[PDB]
Amino acid sequence: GSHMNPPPPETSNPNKPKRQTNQLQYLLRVVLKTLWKHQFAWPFQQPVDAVKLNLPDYYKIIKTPMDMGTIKKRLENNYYWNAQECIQDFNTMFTNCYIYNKPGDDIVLMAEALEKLFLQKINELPTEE
Ligand SMILES: CC(=O)NCC(=O)NCC#CBr
Repeated sequence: GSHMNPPPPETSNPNKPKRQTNQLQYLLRVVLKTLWKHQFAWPFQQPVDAVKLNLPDYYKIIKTPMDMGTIKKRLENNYYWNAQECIQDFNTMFTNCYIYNKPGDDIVLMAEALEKLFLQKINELPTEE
């Protein structure tokens, strides 16, 4: 895409050690699946195109971009070693939304709804087996 957007986060790297754990399986089959199909998922399903949105300061402010499309691909590609790396990606995504936007903005209300659902799902994350 545009040279004015940054390259998206890595989803593949043969040098990075990888594992499938029951927790990671849960994060794909339950957590991502639940959030991905939510009414409010669409702003989070791909990286922010700051050019298309006319937000030239977006990647001045957000230095750690993350989106659910990247998380989906990481999970599908078995990119992670553990669940905490994936949880951290979700946390980063929500925090970037809250940093860039204002309390009560539509996208923040959407993020808050998804984050509540995320927290409920993580409360049920199984012990690593
Ligand atoms: C995904 C994310 O961080 N959201 C940012 C975003 O698109 N804001 C639009 C405006 C205004 Br105040």
